[PDB]
Amino acid sequence: MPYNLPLPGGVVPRMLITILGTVKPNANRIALDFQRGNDVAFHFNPRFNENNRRVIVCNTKLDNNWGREERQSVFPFESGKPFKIQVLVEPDHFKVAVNDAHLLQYNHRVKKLNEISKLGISGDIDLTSASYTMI
Repeated sequence: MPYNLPLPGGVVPRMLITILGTVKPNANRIALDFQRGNDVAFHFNPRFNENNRRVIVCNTKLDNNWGREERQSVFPFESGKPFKIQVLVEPDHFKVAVNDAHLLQYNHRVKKLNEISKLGISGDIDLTSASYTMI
């Protein structure tokens, strides 16, 4: 359920990425994957139903293996509703806000941000736009 947003020059501090769209009806998941070669530097994964609980799972994949998951229960998404995801890149973490409200922070595990060349956007959503700017 994939679209790739190329990031020429890679990820860099002050980069602000915005993803606008609408969650599909009866959604099961959404996923944003910042990729560095074969690795996934930052996986942002809202799960609409994990054992009857909503949860946002964040993680990193190195050497074909997922690491320690960071889980957040605050879940602002809703099936059939429009959403806005903003990811602000800082030197020490990815700062994520949904619908103009801070949601979570993910400390960098993959350190060479310049090598993170693209953001994969997938899941049960109708993607309107994916873009970025420098603040």
